[PDB]
Amino acid sequence: AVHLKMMPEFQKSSVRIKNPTRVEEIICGLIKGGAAKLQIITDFDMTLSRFSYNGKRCPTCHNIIDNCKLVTDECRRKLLQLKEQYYAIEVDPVLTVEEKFPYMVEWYTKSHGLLIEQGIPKAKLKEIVADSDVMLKEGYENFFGKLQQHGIPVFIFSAGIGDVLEEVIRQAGVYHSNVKVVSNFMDFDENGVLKGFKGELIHVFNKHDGALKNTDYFSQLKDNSNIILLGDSQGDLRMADGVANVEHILKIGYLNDRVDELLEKYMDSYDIVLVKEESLEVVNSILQKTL
Ligand SMILES: [Mg+2]
Repeated sequence: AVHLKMMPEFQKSSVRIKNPTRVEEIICGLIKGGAAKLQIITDFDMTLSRFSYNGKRCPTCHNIIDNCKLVTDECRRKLLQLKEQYYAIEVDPVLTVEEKFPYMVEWYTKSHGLLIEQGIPKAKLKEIVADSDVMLKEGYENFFGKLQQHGIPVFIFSAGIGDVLEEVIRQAGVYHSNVKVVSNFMDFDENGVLKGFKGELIHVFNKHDGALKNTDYFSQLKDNSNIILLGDSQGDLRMADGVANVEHILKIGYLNDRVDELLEKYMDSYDIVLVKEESLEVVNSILQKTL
């Protein structure tokens, strides 16, 4: 029997929940099923990593390269100008999510295009990452560690850059066997220098597409019919569209930004909404009762 009232992690002021009885019933399904039926499906940028530290804005995977020493101030100016004009579309109240698709395709293509120009070697991503200002959410050793310990599938599904992501987690010591990473991976020329990106593009609004194109992975996990989903965008709610069967799914959303404009919508679509929150402790607390 689950009582949110008696879990101190749910009493923190950043936790918003439209439907506490509904959430208690989902978590109770999670606990009943135990390890055998659990899998995690998760975004990375701003979900597993922090949106801010010590008054400062934290880098996305892409930002790690934008900001590194192999990239010119004139490239950074251009990249900023793309952010300006395209982010305004991303967040445009009037356009339907579907209308923003071609815009997003353009933005990520152009900005990946500028990085291919800078000449980024694979051999160098280790150092770039080590020198960067990236940070994982408080509680990440525990999150990943209980999950590896119990062999729980973790599907990290990212519109970032996959080589960067994987380097972050490897240097954190948490890129264990149970962790599968699906992202935009770089394509290297025979000098081991970035020439383009592999596969089809994952951006913020089309994770339905990628989720259905990973059927292999999901059908292997048919028995894992209890899911915990973690994201920070509305688009991350699509990340479970490929799952074989669902008995219980819990959806946890990081509302980092645009709090007043988006609270009602986030509270409406995510089960738990974590407001300006830089830790994984609510999810860790669920893992502790479940595992
Ligand atoms: Mg994200």
